Amino acid sequence: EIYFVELVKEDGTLGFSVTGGINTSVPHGGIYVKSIIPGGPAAKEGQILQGDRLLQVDGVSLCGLTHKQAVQCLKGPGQVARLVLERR
Repeated sequence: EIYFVELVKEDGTLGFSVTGGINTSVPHGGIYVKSIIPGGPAAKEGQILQGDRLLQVDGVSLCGLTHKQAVQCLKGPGQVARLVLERR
C-alpha cells in the first residue's frame, strides 16, 4: 500500500536513514527505511516504518538509482521533503 509523507527537515535531516539501491542485494534493488531517530521528523510525523520502501522523493522516482544517488536525493537543499513509500 502506497502512502504519502511530507517532512520538514530539522538541521538538514529527515530523521531516518536508508539501505539499498540497484547496486546492492536488497529485494528488487529498492531503497528501504533503515533507522528512524526518536524525536526526529519522521518519528514525529508518525507514518514511516522501518523496512518500508521509499519509492519517490520530491517527485523524482528512485527506481534504478544506486545507493549513493538515493542518499543524495534525501540530502537536498529544500526545507520540505515530499516522500512516497510502500508499506513493506
